[PDB]
Amino acid sequence: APQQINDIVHRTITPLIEQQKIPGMAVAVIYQGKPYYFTWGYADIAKKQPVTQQTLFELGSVSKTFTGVLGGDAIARGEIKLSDPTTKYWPELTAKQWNGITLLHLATYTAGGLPLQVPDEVKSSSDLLRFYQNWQPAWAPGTQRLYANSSIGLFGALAVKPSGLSFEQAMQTRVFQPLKLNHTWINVPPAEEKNYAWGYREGKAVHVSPGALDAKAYGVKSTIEDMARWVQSNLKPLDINEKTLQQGIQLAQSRYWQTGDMYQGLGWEMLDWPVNPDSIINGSDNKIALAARPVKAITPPTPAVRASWVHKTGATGGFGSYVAFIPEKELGIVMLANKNYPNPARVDAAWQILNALQ
Ligand SMILES: OB(O)c1cc2ccccc2s1
Repeated sequence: APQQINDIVHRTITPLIEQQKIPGMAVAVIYQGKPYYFTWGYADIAKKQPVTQQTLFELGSVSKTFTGVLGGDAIARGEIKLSDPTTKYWPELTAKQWNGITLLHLATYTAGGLPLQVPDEVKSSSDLLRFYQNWQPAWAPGTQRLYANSSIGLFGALAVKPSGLSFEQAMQTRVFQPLKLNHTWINVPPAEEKNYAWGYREGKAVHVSPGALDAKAYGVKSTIEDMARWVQSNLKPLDINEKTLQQGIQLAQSRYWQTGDMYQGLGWEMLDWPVNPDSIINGSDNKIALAARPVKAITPPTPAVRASWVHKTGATGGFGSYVAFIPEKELGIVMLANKNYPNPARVDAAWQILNALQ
Protein backbone atom coordinates (compact mmCIF):
# COMPACT_ATOMS: atom_id res chain seq x y z
CA ALA A 1 0.00 0.00 0.00
CA PRO A 2 0.99 3.69 -0.26
CA GLN A 3 3.12 4.76 2.71
CA GLN A 4 0.45 7.19 3.99
CA ILE A 5 -2.10 4.35 4.34
CA ASN A 6 0.41 2.01 5.98
CA ASP A 7 1.47 4.79 8.35
CA ILE A 8 -1.95 5.78 9.67
CA VAL A 9 -3.19 2.16 9.86
CA HIS A 10 -0.10 1.01 11.78
CA ARG A 11 -0.21 4.04 14.12
CA THR A 12 -3.94 3.55 14.77
CA ILE A 13 -4.93 -0.12 14.58
CA THR A 14 -1.79 -1.71 15.96
CA PRO A 15 -2.03 0.15 19.31
CA LEU A 16 -5.83 -0.36 19.37
CA ILE A 17 -5.18 -4.11 19.28
CA GLU A 18 -2.75 -3.86 22.20
CA GLN A 19 -5.13 -1.63 24.20
CA GLN A 20 -8.13 -3.92 23.70
CA LYS A 21 -6.20 -7.23 23.85
CA ILE A 22 -7.65 -8.33 20.51
CA PRO A 23 -6.30 -11.78 19.52
CA GLY A 24 -6.75 -11.34 15.79
CA MET A 25 -7.78 -8.59 13.40
CA ALA A 26 -8.18 -7.90 9.71
CA VAL A 27 -8.58 -4.46 8.24
CA ALA A 28 -9.33 -3.29 4.71
CA VAL A 29 -8.89 0.31 3.60
CA ILE A 30 -10.54 1.30 0.36
CA TYR A 31 -8.64 4.29 -1.04
CA GLN A 32 -9.53 5.81 -4.39
CA GLY A 33 -11.76 2.73 -4.78
CA LYS A 34 -8.88 0.21 -4.47
CA PRO A 35 -8.59 -2.16 -1.50
CA TYR A 36 -5.58 -2.60 0.82
CA TYR A 37 -5.36 -5.30 3.47
CA PHE A 38 -3.82 -5.53 6.90
CA THR A 39 -3.70 -8.48 9.26
CA TRP A 40 -2.65 -9.13 12.86
CA GLY A 41 -2.54 -12.06 15.23
CA TYR A 42 -4.49 -15.29 15.35
CA ALA A 43 -7.83 -16.58 14.07
CA ASP A 44 -7.38 -19.55 16.45
CA ILE A 45 -5.12 -19.01 19.47
CA ALA A 46 -4.78 -22.68 20.52
CA LYS A 47 -3.88 -23.84 16.99
CA LYS A 48 -1.79 -20.69 16.35
CA GLN A 49 -3.71 -20.20 13.09
CA PRO A 50 -2.94 -16.70 11.73
CA VAL A 51 -5.55 -14.25 10.50
CA THR A 52 -5.37 -14.24 6.71
CA GLN A 53 -7.29 -12.70 3.82
CA GLN A 54 -9.27 -15.98 3.90
CA THR A 55 -10.29 -15.83 7.59
CA LEU A 56 -14.07 -15.73 8.24
CA PHE A 57 -15.19 -13.41 11.02
CA GLU A 58 -18.68 -13.08 12.52
CA LEU A 59 -20.11 -9.77 11.33
CA GLY A 60 -22.81 -9.51 13.99
CA SER A 61 -25.12 -6.58 13.24
CA VAL A 62 -23.10 -5.59 10.16
CA SER A 63 -25.32 -8.42 8.80
CA LYS A 64 -28.21 -5.89 8.98
CA THR A 65 -26.67 -4.06 6.02
CA PHE A 66 -26.98 -7.24 3.91
CA THR A 67 -30.57 -7.63 5.10
CA GLY A 68 -31.27 -4.00 4.18
CA VAL A 69 -29.81 -4.36 0.69
CA LEU A 70 -31.65 -7.67 0.13
CA GLY A 71 -34.88 -5.86 1.10
CA GLY A 72 -33.95 -2.97 -1.23
CA ASP A 73 -33.43 -5.50 -4.01
CA ALA A 74 -36.92 -7.00 -3.38
CA ILE A 75 -38.40 -3.48 -3.63
CA ALA A 76 -36.59 -2.86 -6.94
CA ARG A 77 -37.93 -6.21 -8.24
CA GLY A 78 -41.48 -5.00 -7.50
CA GLU A 79 -41.94 -7.84 -5.00
CA ILE A 80 -42.54 -5.71 -1.90
CA LYS A 81 -43.22 -2.09 -0.98
CA LEU A 82 -42.09 -0.43 2.25
CA SER A 83 -45.49 1.24 2.41
CA ASP A 84 -47.28 -2.08 2.63
CA PRO A 85 -48.78 -3.41 5.86
CA THR A 86 -46.76 -6.09 7.63
CA THR A 87 -49.93 -8.23 7.42
CA LYS A 88 -49.87 -8.19 3.59
CA TYR A 89 -46.88 -10.60 3.72
CA TRP A 90 -47.83 -12.35 6.97
CA PRO A 91 -51.60 -12.85 6.71
CA GLU A 92 -51.64 -14.86 9.98
CA LEU A 93 -50.38 -11.79 11.91
CA THR A 94 -53.92 -10.64 12.61
CA ALA A 95 -53.71 -8.92 16.01
CA LYS A 96 -55.09 -5.37 16.11
CA GLN A 97 -51.86 -3.62 17.23
CA TRP A 98 -50.30 -4.43 13.84
CA ASN A 99 -52.76 -2.27 11.94
CA GLY A 100 -50.66 0.68 10.76
CA ILE A 101 -47.27 -1.06 11.07
CA THR A 102 -45.59 -1.22 7.65
CA LEU A 103 -42.47 -2.87 6.25
CA LEU A 104 -40.75 0.54 6.51
CA HIS A 105 -41.34 0.51 10.27
CA LEU A 106 -39.89 -2.96 10.66
CA ALA A 107 -36.84 -2.18 8.51
CA THR A 108 -35.98 1.05 10.34
CA TYR A 109 -36.79 0.05 13.97
CA THR A 110 -39.75 2.45 14.11
CA ALA A 111 -42.67 0.01 14.64
CA GLY A 112 -43.12 1.32 18.18
CA GLY A 113 -40.73 -0.54 20.46
CA LEU A 114 -40.21 -4.01 19.11
CA PRO A 115 -37.55 -5.40 21.50
CA LEU A 116 -33.79 -5.54 20.95
CA GLN A 117 -33.91 -9.31 21.37
CA VAL A 118 -36.45 -11.98 20.69
CA PRO A 119 -36.60 -13.84 24.05
CA ASP A 120 -34.34 -16.93 24.06
CA GLU A 121 -37.37 -19.18 24.68
CA VAL A 122 -38.83 -18.13 21.31
CA LYS A 123 -37.52 -20.70 18.83
CA SER A 124 -40.16 -22.34 16.61
CA SER A 125 -42.40 -20.84 13.91
CA SER A 126 -45.39 -21.13 16.27
CA ASP A 127 -43.38 -19.49 19.11
CA LEU A 128 -42.52 -16.60 16.76
CA LEU A 129 -46.11 -16.03 15.61
CA ARG A 130 -47.22 -16.09 19.26
CA PHE A 131 -44.56 -13.57 20.25
CA TYR A 132 -45.51 -11.03 17.55
CA GLN A 133 -49.26 -11.61 18.07
CA ASN A 134 -48.85 -10.88 21.78
CA TRP A 135 -46.40 -7.97 21.46
CA GLN A 136 -47.81 -4.65 22.69
CA PRO A 137 -46.20 -1.43 21.44
CA ALA A 138 -44.51 1.14 23.64
CA TRP A 139 -45.33 3.89 21.08
CA ALA A 140 -47.42 4.51 17.97
CA PRO A 141 -45.74 3.51 14.70
CA GLY A 142 -43.29 5.95 13.11
CA THR A 143 -42.58 8.00 16.24
CA GLN A 144 -39.58 6.44 17.98
CA ARG A 145 -36.52 4.48 16.84
CA LEU A 146 -35.50 1.56 19.09
CA TYR A 147 -32.68 -0.50 17.59
CA ALA A 148 -34.05 -4.03 17.44
CA ASN A 149 -33.33 -7.50 16.04
CA SER A 150 -37.03 -8.34 16.33
CA SER A 151 -37.79 -5.45 13.98
CA ILE A 152 -35.31 -5.76 11.12
CA GLY A 153 -35.22 -9.57 11.56
CA LEU A 154 -38.92 -9.72 10.76
CA PHE A 155 -38.42 -7.31 7.87
CA GLY A 156 -35.84 -9.68 6.36
CA ALA A 157 -38.12 -12.70 6.81
CA LEU A 158 -41.12 -10.99 5.16
CA ALA A 159 -39.13 -9.25 2.39
CA VAL A 160 -38.30 -12.60 0.75
CA LYS A 161 -41.84 -14.04 1.00
CA PRO A 162 -43.07 -13.00 -2.50
CA SER A 163 -39.97 -14.55 -4.12
CA GLY A 164 -40.76 -17.89 -2.49
CA LEU A 165 -37.05 -18.34 -1.67
CA SER A 166 -35.69 -19.01 1.80
CA PHE A 167 -33.95 -16.02 3.34
CA GLU A 168 -30.60 -17.81 2.95
CA GLN A 169 -31.17 -18.70 -0.71
CA ALA A 170 -32.41 -15.20 -1.60
CA MET A 171 -29.35 -13.69 0.07
CA GLN A 172 -26.98 -16.09 -1.66
CA THR A 173 -28.44 -15.80 -5.13
CA ARG A 174 -29.41 -12.10 -5.12
CA VAL A 175 -26.64 -10.43 -3.13
CA PHE A 176 -23.62 -12.62 -2.32
CA GLN A 177 -23.28 -14.23 -5.77
CA PRO A 178 -23.77 -11.21 -8.05
CA LEU A 179 -21.16 -9.40 -5.93
CA LYS A 180 -18.80 -12.42 -5.96
CA LEU A 181 -18.73 -12.65 -2.17
CA ASN A 182 -17.50 -16.20 -2.51
CA HIS A 183 -16.45 -16.64 1.14
CA THR A 184 -19.49 -15.01 2.75
CA TRP A 185 -22.03 -17.24 4.51
CA ILE A 186 -25.05 -17.28 6.75
CA ASN A 187 -24.24 -20.96 7.44
CA VAL A 188 -20.51 -21.76 7.23
CA PRO A 189 -20.12 -25.03 5.27
CA PRO A 190 -17.74 -27.78 6.39
CA ALA A 191 -15.13 -26.79 3.76
CA GLU A 192 -14.88 -23.32 5.33
CA GLU A 193 -14.62 -24.48 8.96
CA LYS A 194 -10.79 -24.42 8.86
CA ASN A 195 -10.97 -20.75 7.88
CA TYR A 196 -13.61 -19.76 10.43
CA ALA A 197 -12.01 -17.74 13.22
CA TRP A 198 -12.88 -18.43 16.81
CA GLY A 199 -14.26 -15.50 18.77
CA TYR A 200 -12.93 -14.84 22.27
CA ARG A 201 -15.00 -13.93 25.29
CA GLU A 202 -13.45 -14.00 28.79
CA GLY A 203 -10.56 -15.90 27.16
CA LYS A 204 -12.83 -18.71 25.91
CA ALA A 205 -13.20 -19.66 22.24
CA VAL A 206 -16.81 -19.04 21.13
CA HIS A 207 -19.05 -18.86 18.07
CA VAL A 208 -22.37 -17.01 17.77
CA SER A 209 -25.31 -18.55 19.65
CA PRO A 210 -28.25 -19.74 17.52
CA GLY A 211 -31.43 -17.66 17.76
CA ALA A 212 -34.72 -16.91 16.08
CA LEU A 213 -34.01 -14.57 13.17
CA ASP A 214 -30.21 -14.86 13.63
CA ALA A 215 -29.78 -15.18 9.85
CA LYS A 216 -31.64 -11.88 9.31
CA ALA A 217 -30.26 -9.78 12.17
CA TYR A 218 -26.70 -10.94 12.95
CA GLY A 219 -25.79 -14.19 11.21
CA VAL A 220 -23.37 -13.36 8.40
CA LYS A 221 -19.74 -14.49 8.47
CA SER A 222 -17.30 -13.02 5.94
CA THR A 223 -13.64 -12.49 5.05
CA ILE A 224 -11.77 -9.19 4.87
CA GLU A 225 -11.56 -9.56 1.06
CA ASP A 226 -15.30 -10.08 0.68
CA MET A 227 -16.03 -7.22 3.07
CA ALA A 228 -13.76 -4.91 1.02
CA ARG A 229 -15.90 -5.89 -2.01
CA TRP A 230 -19.05 -5.15 0.01
CA VAL A 231 -17.65 -1.67 0.68
CA GLN A 232 -16.77 -1.14 -2.98
CA SER A 233 -20.27 -2.21 -3.99
CA ASN A 234 -21.87 0.22 -1.55
CA LEU A 235 -19.47 3.03 -2.49
CA LYS A 236 -20.34 2.73 -6.18
CA PRO A 237 -23.74 1.01 -6.61
CA LEU A 238 -24.47 2.39 -10.05
CA ASP A 239 -21.48 0.34 -11.29
CA ILE A 240 -23.15 -2.97 -10.35
CA ASN A 241 -24.44 -4.84 -13.43
CA GLU A 242 -27.62 -6.35 -11.92
CA LYS A 243 -30.14 -3.54 -12.11
CA THR A 244 -32.30 -4.50 -9.12
CA LEU A 245 -29.24 -4.95 -6.88
CA GLN A 246 -27.85 -1.58 -7.99
CA GLN A 247 -31.17 -0.03 -6.99
CA GLY A 248 -31.40 -2.10 -3.80
CA ILE A 249 -28.02 -0.76 -2.64
CA GLN A 250 -29.17 2.79 -3.45
CA LEU A 251 -32.44 2.31 -1.53
CA ALA A 252 -30.61 1.02 1.56
CA GLN A 253 -28.70 4.35 1.70
CA SER A 254 -31.83 6.48 1.43
CA ARG A 255 -32.58 8.63 4.47
CA TYR A 256 -35.94 7.58 5.96
CA TRP A 257 -35.77 9.05 9.47
CA GLN A 258 -33.62 11.53 11.31
CA THR A 259 -32.60 11.52 14.98
CA GLY A 260 -30.12 14.21 16.04
CA ASP A 261 -27.45 14.23 13.35
CA MET A 262 -28.03 10.66 12.19
CA TYR A 263 -30.26 9.19 9.51
CA GLN A 264 -31.64 5.67 9.35
CA GLY A 265 -31.32 3.72 6.10
CA LEU A 266 -32.11 0.05 5.52
CA GLY A 267 -29.47 -1.48 7.77
CA TRP A 268 -26.98 1.32 7.04
CA GLU A 269 -26.91 4.44 9.18
CA MET A 270 -25.77 7.76 7.71
CA LEU A 271 -24.60 11.25 8.65
CA ASP A 272 -23.84 14.24 6.46
CA TRP A 273 -20.15 14.54 5.57
CA PRO A 274 -18.15 16.18 7.10
CA VAL A 275 -19.14 14.79 10.49
CA ASN A 276 -18.24 15.78 14.02
CA PRO A 277 -16.15 12.78 15.05
CA ASP A 278 -17.30 13.12 18.68
CA SER A 279 -20.86 12.67 17.47
CA ILE A 280 -20.23 9.32 15.79
CA ILE A 281 -17.78 8.17 18.46
CA ASN A 282 -19.98 9.04 21.44
CA GLY A 283 -23.13 8.11 19.47
CA SER A 284 -21.79 4.58 18.98
CA ASP A 285 -21.71 3.84 22.72
CA ASN A 286 -24.51 1.34 23.42
CA LYS A 287 -25.96 3.60 26.09
CA ILE A 288 -27.00 5.83 23.15
CA ALA A 289 -27.13 3.36 20.26
CA LEU A 290 -29.56 1.03 22.07
CA ALA A 291 -31.73 3.78 23.57
CA ALA A 292 -35.10 4.89 22.25
CA ARG A 293 -34.90 8.16 20.31
CA PRO A 294 -37.57 10.37 18.74
CA VAL A 295 -37.50 10.33 14.94
CA LYS A 296 -38.50 12.87 12.35
CA ALA A 297 -39.79 11.36 9.11
CA ILE A 298 -37.94 12.41 6.00
CA THR A 299 -40.97 12.84 3.78
CA PRO A 300 -40.25 11.56 1.14
CA PRO A 301 -36.87 9.83 1.79
CA THR A 302 -33.72 11.50 0.56
CA PRO A 303 -31.99 9.31 -2.01
CA ALA A 304 -28.45 8.20 -1.24
CA VAL A 305 -26.33 11.26 -0.48
CA ARG A 306 -22.77 10.92 -1.83
CA ALA A 307 -21.49 13.36 0.81
CA SER A 308 -22.25 11.01 3.71
CA TRP A 309 -20.48 9.01 6.35
CA VAL A 310 -22.28 5.67 5.98
CA HIS A 311 -21.58 3.09 8.66
CA LYS A 312 -22.59 0.16 10.86
CA THR A 313 -21.18 -1.41 14.02
CA GLY A 314 -21.53 -5.12 14.69
CA ALA A 315 -20.94 -7.46 17.64
CA THR A 316 -21.43 -11.06 18.67
CA GLY A 317 -20.27 -12.60 21.95
CA GLY A 318 -16.79 -13.13 20.55
CA PHE A 319 -16.49 -10.63 17.68
CA GLY A 320 -16.50 -6.88 17.04
CA SER A 321 -16.86 -5.45 13.56
CA TYR A 322 -17.17 -2.01 11.94
CA VAL A 323 -17.67 -0.72 8.42
CA ALA A 324 -17.65 2.95 7.37
CA PHE A 325 -17.39 4.64 4.00
CA ILE A 326 -17.77 8.04 2.30
CA PRO A 327 -19.08 7.65 -1.25
CA GLU A 328 -17.97 11.16 -2.35
CA LYS A 329 -14.34 10.34 -1.43
CA GLU A 330 -14.34 6.75 -2.77
CA LEU A 331 -13.00 5.93 0.66
CA GLY A 332 -13.89 3.23 3.17
CA ILE A 333 -12.77 0.93 5.95
CA VAL A 334 -13.68 -2.51 7.34
CA MET A 335 -12.41 -3.60 10.74
CA LEU A 336 -12.99 -7.25 11.76
CA ALA A 337 -11.87 -8.49 15.20
CA ASN A 338 -12.35 -11.77 17.08
CA LYS A 339 -13.00 -10.06 20.39
CA ASN A 340 -16.01 -7.84 21.14
CA TYR A 341 -14.62 -4.51 22.32
CA PRO A 342 -16.37 -1.15 22.86
CA ASN A 343 -17.93 0.65 19.87
CA PRO A 344 -16.38 4.06 20.49
CA ALA A 345 -12.86 2.60 20.16
CA ARG A 346 -13.77 1.21 16.73
CA VAL A 347 -15.27 4.45 15.47
CA ASP A 348 -12.40 6.57 16.86
CA ALA A 349 -9.87 4.39 15.01
CA ALA A 350 -11.89 4.46 11.78
CA TRP A 351 -12.16 8.28 11.97
CA GLN A 352 -8.40 8.74 12.47
CA ILE A 353 -7.73 6.61 9.43
CA LEU A 354 -10.36 7.97 7.03
CA ASN A 355 -9.83 11.59 8.11
CA ALA A 356 -6.12 11.22 7.35
CA LEU A 357 -6.85 9.94 3.86
CA GLN A 358 -9.82 12.06 2.73
O1 LIG B 1 -24.36 -6.74 16.57
B1 LIG B 1 -25.82 -6.22 16.77
O2 LIG B 1 -25.80 -4.72 17.06
C1 LIG B 1 -26.59 -7.12 17.75
C2 LIG B 1 -27.31 -6.69 18.89
C3 LIG B 1 -27.79 -7.93 19.53
C4 LIG B 1 -28.52 -8.09 20.71
C5 LIG B 1 -28.90 -9.39 21.11
C6 LIG B 1 -28.56 -10.54 20.38
C7 LIG B 1 -27.82 -10.45 19.21
C8 LIG B 1 -27.45 -9.17 18.81
S1 LIG B 1 -26.61 -8.81 17.43
